[PDB]
Amino acid sequence: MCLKLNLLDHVFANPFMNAAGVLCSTEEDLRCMTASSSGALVSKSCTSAPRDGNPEPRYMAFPLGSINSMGLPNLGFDFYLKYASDLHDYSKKPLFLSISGLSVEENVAMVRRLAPVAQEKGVLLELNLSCPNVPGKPQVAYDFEAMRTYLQQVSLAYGLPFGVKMPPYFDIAHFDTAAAVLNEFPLVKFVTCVNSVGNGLVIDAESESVVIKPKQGFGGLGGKYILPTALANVNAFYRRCPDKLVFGCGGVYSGEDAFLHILAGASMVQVGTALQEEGPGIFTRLEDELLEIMARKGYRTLEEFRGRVKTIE
Amino acid sequence: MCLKLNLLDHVFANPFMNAAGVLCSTEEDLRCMTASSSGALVSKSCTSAPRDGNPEPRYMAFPLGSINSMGLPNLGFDFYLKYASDLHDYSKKPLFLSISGLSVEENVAMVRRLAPVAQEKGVLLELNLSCPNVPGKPQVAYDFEAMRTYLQQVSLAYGLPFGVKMPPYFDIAHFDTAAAVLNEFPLVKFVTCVNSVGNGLVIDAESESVVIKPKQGFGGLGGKYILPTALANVNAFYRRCPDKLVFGCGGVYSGEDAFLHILAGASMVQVGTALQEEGPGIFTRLEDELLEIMARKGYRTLEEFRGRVKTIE
Ligand SMILES: Cc1cc2nc3c(=O)[nH]c(=O)nc-3n(C[C@H](O)[C@H](O)[C@H](O)COP(=O)(O)O)c2cc1C
Ligand SMILES: Cc1cc2nc3c(=O)[nH]c(=O)nc-3n(C[C@H](O)[C@H](O)[C@H](O)COP(=O)(O)O)c2cc1C
Ligand SMILES: COCOc1cc2ccccc2cc1CCc1c(C(=O)O)[nH]c(=O)[nH]c1=O
Ligand SMILES: COCOc1cc2ccccc2cc1CCc1c(C(=O)O)[nH]c(=O)[nH]c1=O
Repeated sequence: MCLKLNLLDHVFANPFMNAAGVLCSTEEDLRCMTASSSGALVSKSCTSAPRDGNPEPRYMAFPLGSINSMGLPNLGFDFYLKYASDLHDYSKKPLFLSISGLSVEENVAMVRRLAPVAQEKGVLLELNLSCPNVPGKPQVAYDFEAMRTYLQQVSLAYGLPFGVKMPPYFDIAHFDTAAAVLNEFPLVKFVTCVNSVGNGLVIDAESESVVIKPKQGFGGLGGKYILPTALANVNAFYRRCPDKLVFGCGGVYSGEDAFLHILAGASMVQVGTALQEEGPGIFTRLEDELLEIMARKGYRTLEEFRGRVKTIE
Repeated sequence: MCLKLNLLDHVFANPFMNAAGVLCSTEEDLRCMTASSSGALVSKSCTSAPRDGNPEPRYMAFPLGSINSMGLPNLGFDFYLKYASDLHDYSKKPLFLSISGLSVEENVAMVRRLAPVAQEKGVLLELNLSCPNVPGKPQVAYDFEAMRTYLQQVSLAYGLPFGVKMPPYFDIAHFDTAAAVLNEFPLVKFVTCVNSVGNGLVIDAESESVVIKPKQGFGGLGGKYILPTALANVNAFYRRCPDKLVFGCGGVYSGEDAFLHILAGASMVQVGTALQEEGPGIFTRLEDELLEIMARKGYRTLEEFRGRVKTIE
């Protein structure tokens, strides 16, 4: 009985990894995720220049999840490139590097310089499409013409297999359109579903106040609020993108939640809010939990049930 | 202390009502909501002809909420009109009628016939914009040119004050666009935020199966999953539509949840999932709990705190 996977020409002890933005910003964080029993890690989404991000408080969590408007704080691309090229021990586990440029030009600039390190060291690019572009325009992946533009330029500029991080969608015609766009690009070998549920608003009854400072309290939602939405996106893309891998992300607190993601079609399973809250010991719990479920059901490997969610008659 | 209010030229004992679709489809349902402690009721969204709806199972509920793909089962427009015209006791509470035609032409033919009963009896129109139009393309409220057409044609055909039931949005540019469309229509006097969170997927770990039969298990989410999304939509529209009222719908299980919707800006508060699960006794509990939070805070009226959610710095 085993959780091992091999994909994108890499071998993974198990399917768990942090979600981008959680426990991945500093060298300390990245060493910690490397020391964990995660099967991989992803570095904090970066921009060309380092960023302080938004004023605090900018993340808060609660029993059913989290809200954030961090504002892409990060050490800058040069830092994460260096971590990939000189500091990361790939004998431990593979490394994804998330990039989240604020324009298509910024992303092109970073991927041209990532390419030789990716070729040589085997670092895997996760391009964040759930990302602002022009203010007053929708985020990139809710603007299908900008999304096409971004994947065209990055495919050209990078020339290597990469993956994309997607916002949730809530309409079947949007699933149909978004997957068609992704399927235009052979180099997009994996699709991570999902980024947070956009522009939620948490209000504290006692103080009569929003809980985060930026954007009048509006921010992205993660955690238990978003699991069914995350499962639907994973399955929607799994069913529409047969030639690509789908990584699952949203509401994983338990091996049973990871189990559902994998039945929906997930290959890797990312952990954001639950990992922020519980810390990296979560990965041993999740592995034990999923293995216990597999044993009860008589499944010996992930491929025996990946994508095998049943529908009704 | 009593929670009485007046709006749209009608008097309400309190700000609670059922959400459209819940406990509102048959004459029995409607009479049951009328006998409840609710401030108002809305009928099931209707089409010109009666509809059986989608295959069962089509609704399921769980600790954190519900998923449904009911498929607009209803007794048809002639039935709801006759309930509004001959059967409802307006001395008991106001009545809203929800219209959800599958084309713009369907909605115009229904509102033309509704207008004289509205004039004569005071029944209030809630137009459902979270409704498909054409297969292959997005639901109406996610296609702003089609939304504008529906509002233009309906305002012309109906010619009296009405309201709109909106899907959640998740992107600020989309709030800006949707609210500017609605503000083009002086007759749209209320906006109900929000309809269910579209196309989630619930999977049962034991059976490895989705839980509703239609659409391969995909359906709208309500309940606790959706409260911060509903609060964000209530507030976003409240800030953008100073000349309209905003009705809150989504994730109300408690008087505290109703408190948060009103702080966000809600005038009326609709109850779907919680009502489906608890039954119409819920309205007494909600009233008592809201009154209790008001007492503890020293609020004497809803108006003292409606829309008064505090931001940080
Ligand atoms: C504090 C915080 C920071 C995040 N930063 C990023 C980021 O930089 N890039 C990114 O793609 N997603 C980011 N996310 C999104 C998560 O990676 C994830 O998609 C979302 O939280 C849903 O997963 P969850 O339900 O496990 O939290 C962030 C989430 C949180 C809570
Ligand atoms: C079983 C079911 C049937 C529904 N039918 C309708 C409908 O006919 N029209 C409508 O505008 N919304 C309909 N809804 C949406 C609710 O009115 C409401 O917007 C949604 O459930 C979110 O509220 P809640 O969190 O309190 O459930 C329905 C919801 C449920 C659960
Ligand atoms: C459009 O989705 C929100 O994500 C962002 C919001 C930003 C707001 C101001 C400046 C930069 C922003 C960057 C992002 C993308 C980074 C990101 C963040 C974040 O850094 O705020 N939080 C998430 O939940 N997901 C993300 O993908
Ligand atoms: C736009 O998707 C949610 O609403 C509907 C979905 C339907 C699917 C197939 C056929 C008709 C549909 C009609 C609607 C509108 C009625 C409705 C329903 C419903 O009757 O399925 N459920 C909701 O949660 N909200 C609604 O507004």
